[PDB]
Amino acid sequence: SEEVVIAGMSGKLPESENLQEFWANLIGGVDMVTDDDRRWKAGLYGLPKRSGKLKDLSKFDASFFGVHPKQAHTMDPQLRLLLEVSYEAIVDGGINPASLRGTNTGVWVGVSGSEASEALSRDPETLLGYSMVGCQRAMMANRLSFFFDFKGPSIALDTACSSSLLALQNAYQAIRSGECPAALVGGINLLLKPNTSVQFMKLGMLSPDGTCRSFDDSGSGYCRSEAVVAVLLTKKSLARRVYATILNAGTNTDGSKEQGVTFPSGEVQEQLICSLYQPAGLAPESLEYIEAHGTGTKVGDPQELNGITRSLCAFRQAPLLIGSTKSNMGHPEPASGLAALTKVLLSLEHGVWAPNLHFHNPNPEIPALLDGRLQVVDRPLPVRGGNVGINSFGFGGSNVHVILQPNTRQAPAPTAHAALPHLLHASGRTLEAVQDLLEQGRQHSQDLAFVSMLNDIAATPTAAMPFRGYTVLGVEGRVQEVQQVSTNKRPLWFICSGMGTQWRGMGLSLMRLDSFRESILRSDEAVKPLGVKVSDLLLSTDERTFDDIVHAFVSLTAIQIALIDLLTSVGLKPDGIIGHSLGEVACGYADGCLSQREAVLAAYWRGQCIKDAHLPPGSMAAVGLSWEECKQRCPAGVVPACHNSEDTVTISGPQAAVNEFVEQLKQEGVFAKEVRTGGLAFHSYFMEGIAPTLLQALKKVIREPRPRSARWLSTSIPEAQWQSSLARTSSAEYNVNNLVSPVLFQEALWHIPEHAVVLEIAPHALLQAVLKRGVKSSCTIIPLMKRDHKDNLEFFLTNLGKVHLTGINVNPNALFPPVEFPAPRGTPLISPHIKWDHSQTWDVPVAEDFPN
Amino acid sequence: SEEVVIAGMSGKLPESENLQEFWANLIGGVDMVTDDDRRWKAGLYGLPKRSGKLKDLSKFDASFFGVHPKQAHTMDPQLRLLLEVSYEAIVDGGINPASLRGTNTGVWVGVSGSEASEALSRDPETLLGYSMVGCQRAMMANRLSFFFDFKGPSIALDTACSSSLLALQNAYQAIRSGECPAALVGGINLLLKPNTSVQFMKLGMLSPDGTCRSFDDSGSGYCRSEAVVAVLLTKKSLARRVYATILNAGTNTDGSKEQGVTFPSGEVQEQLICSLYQPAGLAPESLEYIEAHGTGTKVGDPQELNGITRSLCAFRQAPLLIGSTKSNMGHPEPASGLAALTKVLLSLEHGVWAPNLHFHNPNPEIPALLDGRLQVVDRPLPVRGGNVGINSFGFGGSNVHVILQPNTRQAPAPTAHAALPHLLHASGRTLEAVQDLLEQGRQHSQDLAFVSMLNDIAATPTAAMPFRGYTVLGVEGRVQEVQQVSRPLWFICSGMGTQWRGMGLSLMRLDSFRESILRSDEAVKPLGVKVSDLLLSTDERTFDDIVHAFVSLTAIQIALIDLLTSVGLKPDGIIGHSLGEVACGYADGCLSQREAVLAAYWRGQCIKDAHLPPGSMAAVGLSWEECKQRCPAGVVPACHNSEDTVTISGPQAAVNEFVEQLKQEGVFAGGLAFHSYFMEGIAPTLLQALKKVIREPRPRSARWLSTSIPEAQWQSSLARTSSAEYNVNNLVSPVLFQEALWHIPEHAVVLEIAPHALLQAVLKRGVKSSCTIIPLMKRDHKDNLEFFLTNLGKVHLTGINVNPNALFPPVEFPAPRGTPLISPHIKWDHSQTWDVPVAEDFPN
Repeated sequence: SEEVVIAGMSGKLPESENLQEFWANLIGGVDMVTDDDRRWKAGLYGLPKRSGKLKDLSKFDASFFGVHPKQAHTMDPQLRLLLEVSYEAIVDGGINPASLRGTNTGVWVGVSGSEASEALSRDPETLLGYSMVGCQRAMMANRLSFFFDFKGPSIALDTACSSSLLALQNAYQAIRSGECPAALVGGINLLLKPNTSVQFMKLGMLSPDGTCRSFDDSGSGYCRSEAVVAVLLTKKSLARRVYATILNAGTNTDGSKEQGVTFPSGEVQEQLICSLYQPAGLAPESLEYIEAHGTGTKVGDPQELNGITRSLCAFRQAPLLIGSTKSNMGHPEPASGLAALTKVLLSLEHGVWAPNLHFHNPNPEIPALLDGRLQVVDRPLPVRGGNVGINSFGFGGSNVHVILQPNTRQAPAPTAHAALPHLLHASGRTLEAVQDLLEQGRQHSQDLAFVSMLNDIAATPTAAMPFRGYTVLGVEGRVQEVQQVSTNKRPLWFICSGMGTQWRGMGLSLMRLDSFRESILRSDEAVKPLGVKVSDLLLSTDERTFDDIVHAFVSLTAIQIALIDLLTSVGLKPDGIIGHSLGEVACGYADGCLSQREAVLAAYWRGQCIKDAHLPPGSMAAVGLSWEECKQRCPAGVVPACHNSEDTVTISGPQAAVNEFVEQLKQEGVFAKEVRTGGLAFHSYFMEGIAPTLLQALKKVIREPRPRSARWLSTSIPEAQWQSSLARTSSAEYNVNNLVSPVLFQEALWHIPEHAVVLEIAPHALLQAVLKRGVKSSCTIIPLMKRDHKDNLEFFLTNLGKVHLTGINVNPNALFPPVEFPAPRGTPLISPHIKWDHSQTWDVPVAEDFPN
Repeated sequence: SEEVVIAGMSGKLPESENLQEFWANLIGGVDMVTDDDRRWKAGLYGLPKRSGKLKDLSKFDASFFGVHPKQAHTMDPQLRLLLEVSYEAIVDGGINPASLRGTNTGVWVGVSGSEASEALSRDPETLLGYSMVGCQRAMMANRLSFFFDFKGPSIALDTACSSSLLALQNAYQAIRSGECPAALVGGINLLLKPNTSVQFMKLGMLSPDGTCRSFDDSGSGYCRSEAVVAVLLTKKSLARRVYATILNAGTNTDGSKEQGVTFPSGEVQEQLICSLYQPAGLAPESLEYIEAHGTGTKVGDPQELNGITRSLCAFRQAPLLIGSTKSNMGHPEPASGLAALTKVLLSLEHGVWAPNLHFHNPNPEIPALLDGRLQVVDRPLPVRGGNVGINSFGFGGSNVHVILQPNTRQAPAPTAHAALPHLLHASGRTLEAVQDLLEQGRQHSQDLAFVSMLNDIAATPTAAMPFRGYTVLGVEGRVQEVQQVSRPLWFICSGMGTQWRGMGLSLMRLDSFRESILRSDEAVKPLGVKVSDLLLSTDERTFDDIVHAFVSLTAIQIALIDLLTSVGLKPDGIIGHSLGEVACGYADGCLSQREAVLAAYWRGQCIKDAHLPPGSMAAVGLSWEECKQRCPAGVVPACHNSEDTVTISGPQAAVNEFVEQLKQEGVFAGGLAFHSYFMEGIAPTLLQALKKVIREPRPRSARWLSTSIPEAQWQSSLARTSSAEYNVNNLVSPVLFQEALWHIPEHAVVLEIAPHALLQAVLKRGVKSSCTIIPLMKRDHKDNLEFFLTNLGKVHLTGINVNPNALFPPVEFPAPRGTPLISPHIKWDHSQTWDVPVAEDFPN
């Protein structure tokens, strides 16, 4: 008792480079069996000219999989292709492979041949030991387990034609029982060695026409085909996409039979099917369609379909639809079951059954074809609803049957939170890969499940996926950016900005996000008793509301908090924090020293204690000279107040010297403008008359001071006394000290390391210009809001995408209400849009590499 | 929740044609790795000269397995050997494979190579399609499922070196969960293609010295070896033998590793082990011994043993014994786990751990070897008791661990009545096969569990096993007979003249016989007599009384029929001589035991009450026809025994004097004259008593041929049932015996059911020479239990199955530990010689 779902799929089939191409051929009625000379001179040794073949075996993004070129040239192309296809299958489910690393996830691979092994070991003189590691059959599973870090069972298995569906069944049992949370299941077959086809020809199993005429009177054997298919199974609770739910599955074996080991026993096949329906409480009446093995042999077709008649049709009012993918693409031997499973799920996802080919006259030995109890799908029929069965029977008697319940979940009805703009990330091996995924997102921008899944798979280690991109969906522009990434560790720095960042109706754009709004309404609970509401202050576009120092300090800090809350919701944890002036309050919230209440109220009283105080009329001007040069050329009573950069220093004093010894600068052509402080001289001795009343209110607010982490660098206290006990905590004392001490900003920026990402946390990104000058060129400086930007939600999103571009992972899904998985039916496939770096070309065995 | 046991095993190992030879080499410290040119010129391509190799690959009893010679020459020798070894493994468990036919028994085979496939498909012109059916890897399992008719899962699997122990673990899970009642589990590896060794050499996995120096500082890689091993798993309730109980088992995979895919992760191996002990309520303290993978590589040995140290030694007071079969015989790759499992179970069964070879200086990177937390078994150590662990780790990271609880029934399995002599059957492909099994029985004659198991496996269809044999155990003789077989079964119930003093006192030792006699007592206790008292009495005239004789003969004839039935013998034809026709009715299903015993009573009591004149009978040597003429008056032909022998009946007033007019011319020759006129005065009073006894007459089957009623009136309504009327008619009518024997077909087996086999001489003359006539008791034979047994063996010799185990109290399985192995004594017809791929069949 644990629910098992088919979550993701991918594959390569005859004439079909991915499952989109496979579908196109299926529903299009294209015969994928061909007669060219791809593997060997068609007709050689009197073999059928027709076989189902893959378009290509020579491509493999070796460096992504950690495989050096010498090892790649000696890998079974089965395995090279299965690595890609496996990755494609996992992400198709909307699951980041990283989230399964180290889990007890299993791998089962159905595989019957190792022809590359034979070829690559033919010459003792020149063969490589690596050939074993890349060709021994166990490695078809073990190398997958090695790459993905799956620590559950890792098993290669052969039951001939039933191998891959057996593999599925084994995986299903492992998940059901609780052994495994998930399973990668594979099926592979290649036609490299002609001698192999000769063996089957001499047994009389191959049709001369190279065609599986499933169910037709003129069936005379099967068509050999290739396939590489992979499917991700998970338990229901882990799944995002859900193609179908596995209701039951089992295997039996024909046993002893008078007629020989390769004569299939319809009677035992019947026993298997019977044992999985009524005994498990599942009615044959619930089936809509059964995918038969259907190899088109004189003997097997009647054994199978008659067994189906006795086990299923006999317990039914309605005709049972029946098909076989082998009619479309031939028989890929152990991969038959997964190949067929692919057709079934593709059919279900598009709402229409892909038809059989080659069905002209029913086999007269099969009563149910003649009386309509079985109805062959020879035209595209719509999917009316119901369960689906699948048979795979190996030529040594090993039988498998699985029962699927299709996922029929419909999409939600759209709501107001769906209409907001959304952010979409991608990563990739090539810029094409990223563009292709972003394009696919633009096109299905309203499918919210699809966008969630694509964001989840975008958070990938940067050495693996060196191109990244983002797009903002649901906005007038075409907002998109894509670039190559530095393999560097990129550390994350929060910068909380000070005064001068206020504006009319700031953050009203971001109240559409629930996490932002809830942070503002929580900031309201702190300052309601004191007669003010931050939401009312934001809403008010009375244009002088933020001239009041209390209105500004409280609103800036409450927003800085809401942004921090967003950044956190999205998974951004800072490596360093730095505050400028009033920013040191928000910094405390970011660091874990201050609760939201403590920070908002520290902002209130910091402003209210200035409002109530008689300080002498003072003013500040930024001036164009160094910190050191400001010591000398200042008069008395004017002091260096903010060390912004080595060019820009704010000074503070009374007008009694500030205006007149600003002109002794600006007559010598030096930069210098007054700043709108609301009439005060901050970060100077002049504020020291606030200390007693502020220190009292803040001791009633910051109950028990908590330590400041190493991550938080003070700008109030110079580096030499970071060890001091004033510095140790964010106390009432630290805060008061900030307000009277200078702002030692460039001093903290000297400590930001190479290749860092720096986020300016503030309702307008005032300090961008300073940060660029003040921190290393190798760093990337990112704003988060602009003043009077038409849409700040868009601006925030675009910049949050810019963080994804650096290499740092970001989950924008958390900004919006959670999507209810399982995803609805018909959510677009992801596997076909996964693009690899296929610039290299690897060796492939040829017919001449085998004996003759 | 379902208990899983290892029930049976067999195999072929380097230098070891069966597990007896393997054990001999193990405990004897023989290095089974060799350097001859068996597979390829030793040294070729710079390969090690040493590899572990099987003695032979060319033998396969093809016709037993239904394989035509063209298919056999193109079978992977892996599969040919695994078919034999699998059969050997199933019967080693004391299980007749027939009893698993049609069950949902599973097959899992660990296998990594199909070098025969490459060889046999090298030439398109001349290759056979059969090569696929005999070499594709799925067939290593599917052909087993096909031969044994196992309808559970049939899976061939590859995880490289861990494949066979993985296979065991998969089978274990299937039985545990209820999917399968039993599982055949296999492991196979051959060294046919040199190129394969070259690949391993270039990876740096093979030691140049061709030696697995498990745990030793001088380890430099592994020795490639061959093996073909098979083990039968069952749920506890099906098992006869129980080597061990699987307490837990699991697999994990190393996953990602900086050092590469073939660097083993001790840390992940440790995680596997940890997950199977404390979490399942099993203490590392309970382990006695751990069978390490132990391939003797610079890297792997420390990873493994250190992982063992952290997961197990750390939770222990005592040192943990450790070994590796690879030191003894090299590394047989996917078959490593089952090969090692074999050593462990053999050690447990002989009470001593086979030591490692090649262990001289501990690897210094393995702290626990230096501080004694791990103790390598480098000398034979006694088995002190405790659980056993087994590691098998494949070179691609796939790890398996199993925990075993050895069977601790040391004492024999409880039963009644062990001191009695016992009967042992065997069947075989050759006379050697039969002799070998019988010899093994003589030698362990007191091991009752062993004898039960060997009898169970002896019931095999005669076309499959054309030689048969038996031996009687626990008797002064050397009673043993063996022959080839090409047969319908006839019961003959005999009449009067078979009585004797203390008859059937020998057979009262058998519970089924005694219970039949005590049930015959319940019928005639109300009438004042006890059959058991009459038998016990060796007052030597007790059976002169007609009631005492009739009741005792018939009660015994019934007890014998009961024995024959308990043993599985159902008759194809039945024939009675005179009073025998009562017993015949019981055998046919017409008469209950009560009805038959009481019909015997009143038949005798009604004659006793009529008080008749002295009459007598003599068998004479002249035909039925000749008896009409040369008889006087008052003497008549009474019993047509053969065309030479006819019994006559009359008064002595002519019988003695007109017997001498014969026996002066050299002619062959309870006081009454039966089957004549003299008895016709009993008809009314007997017919009345028998109508009170046979309530509702039941029909006589076609199988029962009348001797009272001639063939022309078998259709009659007197003949239709065993009525009061049929019985009375028998007593007055002649006995048309030769007339019924004419109907016994060619090649029939004929059992004379009677307390003395009086009619043997007649039956030989009277039925075809092609038939086999068997007695069951003799008069005053020293031991009739012995005599019965010997003759019951003679029936097994004919081709007809017989389960003598039912004659004795049931053996309580599981069998005790140390019950001898059966697998090594199964011998095949290896007169043929099949092709084997050679080095020259592969590219160079």
